[PDB]
Amino acid sequence: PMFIVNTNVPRASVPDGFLSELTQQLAQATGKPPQYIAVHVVPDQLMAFGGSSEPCALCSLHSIGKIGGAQNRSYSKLLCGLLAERLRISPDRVYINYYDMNAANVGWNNATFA
Amino acid sequence: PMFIVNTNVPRASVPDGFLSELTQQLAQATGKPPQYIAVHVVPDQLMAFGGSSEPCALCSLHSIGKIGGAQNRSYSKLLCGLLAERLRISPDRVYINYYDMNAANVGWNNATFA
Amino acid sequence: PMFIVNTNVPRASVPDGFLSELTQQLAQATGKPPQYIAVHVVPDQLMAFGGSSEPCALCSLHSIGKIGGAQNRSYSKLLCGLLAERLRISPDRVYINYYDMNAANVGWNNATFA
Repeated sequence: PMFIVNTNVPRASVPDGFLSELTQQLAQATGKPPQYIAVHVVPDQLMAFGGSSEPCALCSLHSIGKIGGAQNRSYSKLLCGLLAERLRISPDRVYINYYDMNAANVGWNNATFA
Repeated sequence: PMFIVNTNVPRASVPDGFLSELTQQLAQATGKPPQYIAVHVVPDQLMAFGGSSEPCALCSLHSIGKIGGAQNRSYSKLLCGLLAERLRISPDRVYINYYDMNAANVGWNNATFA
Repeated sequence: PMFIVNTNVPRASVPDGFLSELTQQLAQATGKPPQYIAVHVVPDQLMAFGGSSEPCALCSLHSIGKIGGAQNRSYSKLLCGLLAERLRISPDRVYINYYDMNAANVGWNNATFA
């Protein structure tokens, strides 16, 4: 799985250890080993949500499976929780796009996951 | 809706007010309330289009519905027009990927839109 | 086609000529003329792969057709090979998400590719 968060919160406001926390929590949530979890945090962005530049985040979770209505509700609670606690972003200023990737549409280690 | 633009145009070349202009015009074009429109502009990027590093942009528009051939044509005219007028990017140097998101695949405010 | 690499490798480690090399090789791999290939490299990112921050990359390749299991295996060999040779990223620390875009879902030059 791969999780990306783009935010206007400044770099100094991202706590040390945040990448590791995301990795651990996403390994637990998705059920996948942490070795297969990739995380990417992009602070200091020029962005707005609802016309406002108060803190916000635009995120993506890509996984081969482990994506669906109920799972995505749980992921949203988890990840909005983390973003609120760690980055002080209101959950109602977070969008998370979920992508259920076909194995053959993910490249890794010179080939695909098919 | 979520609109992201990545460009090699420099930050100083992005006019004041641009994120609000985008928000307003996207709310109108998609029919969605402005409170649901997110916009993100990423200048000073290392990119090329057709092998050239003249001004260009790589963009995405995600929406829960309001995506299709005629709508996307309309969006492209709008957005290429704004990138040309405001960022001086030629329309033939812009790619915009459109995504029709299922409501269950968009997280927001601790849950999804499903 | 549009290729985007996000990596923690520092900008100074991206060799001169890299965007052109990507453009040339992708034109060739996809069979599409280089005038239609866009490339984007984002260095200096805050990311982790498998819980660690050695060099890694998170990438995407979007194309109107030319996407499928065999083709994507070919692309992954090519692109991991370039990322290893030029950026010294291990192929096992690269993910590439592949997207087969419908022509009507790609904006360009004030309209779509439909």
